[PDB]
Amino acid sequence: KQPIGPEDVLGLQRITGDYLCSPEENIYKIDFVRFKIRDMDSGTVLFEIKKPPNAGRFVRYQFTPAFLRLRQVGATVEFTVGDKPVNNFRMIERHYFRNQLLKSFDFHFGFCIPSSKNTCEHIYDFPPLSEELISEMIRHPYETQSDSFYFVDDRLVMHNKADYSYS
Repeated sequence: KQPIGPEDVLGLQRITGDYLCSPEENIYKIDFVRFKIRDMDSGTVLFEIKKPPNAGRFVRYQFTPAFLRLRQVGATVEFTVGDKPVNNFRMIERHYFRNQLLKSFDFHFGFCIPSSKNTCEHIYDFPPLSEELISEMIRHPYETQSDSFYFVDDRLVMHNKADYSYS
């Protein structure tokens, strides 16, 4: 599998047909152990989970119709890192509905402490979706999908996938 940089995903217009890297390429031993999202306009915790072939790289989310009308959500993530220093840790997450790009989020993690648990907060500013897109997304669960690409020093080290229901 050929090497991937940010420029190779920042212009994608469809969900990838397969994972762009193998689990072994995560040489920094980055392991996400907690994920929580809060609606910034209500303080409501929309979702939270703590860690217990896709090898845990695919996740299915069950959200509500109201999620599609949110303005901003804050995601709190906790992850451990191995002994190798991690510099320029970045995540590019792209969402699509039936192969139509909805929004791409580009986040740079703060300084990552080696050999320990780290915490980061990402602010997601949601795109204002058209009424027809919202109706269709509610009507067709799991046809909304995302690719989350993780890079360390401009090299792809992790690739996760997900699909969503707003029913």
